[PDB]
Amino acid sequence: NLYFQGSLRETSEGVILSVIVAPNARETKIVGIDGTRGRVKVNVAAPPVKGKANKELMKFFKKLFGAEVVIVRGETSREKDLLIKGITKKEVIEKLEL
Ligand code: NA
Repeated sequence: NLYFQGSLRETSEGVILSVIVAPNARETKIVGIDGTRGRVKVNVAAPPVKGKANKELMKFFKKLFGAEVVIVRGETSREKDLLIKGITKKEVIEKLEL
């Protein structure tokens, strides 16, 4: 029963997916929804240093969506916004709900 609608918006350029990362994880994976923040809780299998969590986060979502993913907010924050270029909200929700 995970509802992603409060963590996404569809813009001129694609979809902005809003996440909150928890680093130091055994496995990169979606774990739930932070309804206070409107963000997907994502465990990231990387330490919080040297950009490594950013690289792993983008690798994971590029594979999931089959689209280019860039960080547009939160490069050095836990609360990161990911622009998935050229995609619709319907397609993103379908892939997140896998
Ligand atoms: Na929500």
